[PDB]
Amino acid sequence: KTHVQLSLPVLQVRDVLVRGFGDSVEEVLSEARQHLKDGTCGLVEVEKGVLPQLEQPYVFIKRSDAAPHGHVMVELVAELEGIQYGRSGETLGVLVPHVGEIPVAYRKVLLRK
Repeated sequence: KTHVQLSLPVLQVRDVLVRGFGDSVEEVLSEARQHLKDGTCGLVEVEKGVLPQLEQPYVFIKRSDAAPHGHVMVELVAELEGIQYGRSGETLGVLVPHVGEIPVAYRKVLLRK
């Protein structure tokens, strides 16, 4: 399938134990896609002071369209020193590994895979 319905656990930035997916734009996108497939991916909602508490490169989910079955359609865009790799809509949040942190919510998304 080109798209996969996922429910992403929304984590508070100060709870997150593993604050990024790796060390290159290509690695963080690879790792983000593997974690999304394995159900081991969390979402941090971006507000003032969140991103400086996380590790670059960042992986964003961005709205790719204006929402089947409650699931907002999204795609991945990475960012490193102010340059983005990809072009998409509004940021739903930043992706991080999930290693058992208690979420505050779930975000239903349709991921272009």
